Amino acid sequence: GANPYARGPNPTAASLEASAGPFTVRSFTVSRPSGYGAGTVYYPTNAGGTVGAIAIVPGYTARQSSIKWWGPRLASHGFVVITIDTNSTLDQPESRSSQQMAALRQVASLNGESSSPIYGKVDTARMGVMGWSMGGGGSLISAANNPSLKAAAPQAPWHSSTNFSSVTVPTLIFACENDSIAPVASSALPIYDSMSQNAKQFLEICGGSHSCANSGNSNQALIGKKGVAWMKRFMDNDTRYSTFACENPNSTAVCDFRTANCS
Repeated sequence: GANPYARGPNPTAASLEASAGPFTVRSFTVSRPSGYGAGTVYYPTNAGGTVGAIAIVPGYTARQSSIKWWGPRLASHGFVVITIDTNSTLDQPESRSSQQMAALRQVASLNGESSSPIYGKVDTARMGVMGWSMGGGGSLISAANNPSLKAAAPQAPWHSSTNFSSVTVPTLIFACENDSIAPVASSALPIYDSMSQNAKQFLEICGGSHSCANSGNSNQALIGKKGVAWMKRFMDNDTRYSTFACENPNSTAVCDFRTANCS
């Protein structure tokens, strides 16, 4: 019958393009980070049920600031979101993936800690991974190693290998057309093309620098719609979001769009 994981009102373009979803958001600093440098947890105060958890990792040299805007944007649509700082700003993708999974583990721990603001708010069986550049490569390694993850949505990803043919997790890749750090043609697009077994999507922002999906970007309506739609469709099995998740947004800001096995 009814999808037990469906949360919130039926979506519209307007509701997904808005700065905030329907739920009220609060946040806290993780008091004793377990396996990573630091974290901020964003959560809805008024979802009508337990929600999935998403862990988000920055790029090389970067901090939570670069990725922070996802915390409220996703949590306001019914997710617990942890943004991390890595143990070192100079950690590489494999380390970033371990730390991302350690952050998801700690959100699972906090869900069982009666003093935590997220006590009983998380469905620890439903998790997703996001991140920028080496933190995006780390997200893809997390998905490859942990195929029970329900969705991945890295941005301007990079890894030392572009072969993610093992990934069976639904994966949306955000890319930035004018990326000079991890050029689309040598990084994000090969990574996308490698993935044969999954629902997948490629969305490249016109004229975007390497930071085109970071906090402060000028395309939050489109990028936030797609990220929330992908996570709703695949972490919540919420087919109300199937068309938003799978469609070509046919948008001025989109300079490359691909998708496969999307429903």
